[PDB]
Amino acid sequence: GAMAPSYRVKRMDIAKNDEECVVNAANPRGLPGDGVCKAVYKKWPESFKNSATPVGTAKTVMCGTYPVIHAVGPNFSNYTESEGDRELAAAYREVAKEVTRLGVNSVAIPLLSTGVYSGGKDRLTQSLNHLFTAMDSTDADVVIYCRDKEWEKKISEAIQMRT
Ligand SMILES: [Cl-]
Ligand SMILES: [Cl-]
Ligand SMILES: [Cl-]
Repeated sequence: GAMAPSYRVKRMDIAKNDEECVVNAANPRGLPGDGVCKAVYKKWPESFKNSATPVGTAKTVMCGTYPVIHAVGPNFSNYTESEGDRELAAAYREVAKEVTRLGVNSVAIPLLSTGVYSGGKDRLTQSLNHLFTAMDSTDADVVIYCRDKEWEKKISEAIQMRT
């Protein structure tokens, strides 16, 4: 585990992370996709061998010795707000189990269901709070990746409020 487990946020491509493993914001079919998923496919294509997994779950596939944890958040265009909230919380709980099982000291994670699976709604707080609920009991250093300047400021504020 990390000596003093922390949360940090960086505004950059998660494919350039400086952590011991990465969480892909995957689709259930293991396809290259778009956004974070397409960047992950270009950087670690070998990790997409048998990576298909249902909504609400996470499946890890190794690229060399580097773990890629494919986590499938719900697409809010298809789920109700109630059922989607439950599956989004569940995907993050499965990421925490995988990070623990892998024994890594750090993990790079995106905010699941906040891009093309958001159903056109701002889900920063919803997704980040489910990330904290799952990851708080792990001892890995967590580094959250985002691309928008206003999102970086809001995520940073939410991390600092708890310290
Ligand atoms: Cl970048
Ligand atoms: Cl998304
Ligand atoms: Cl973003």
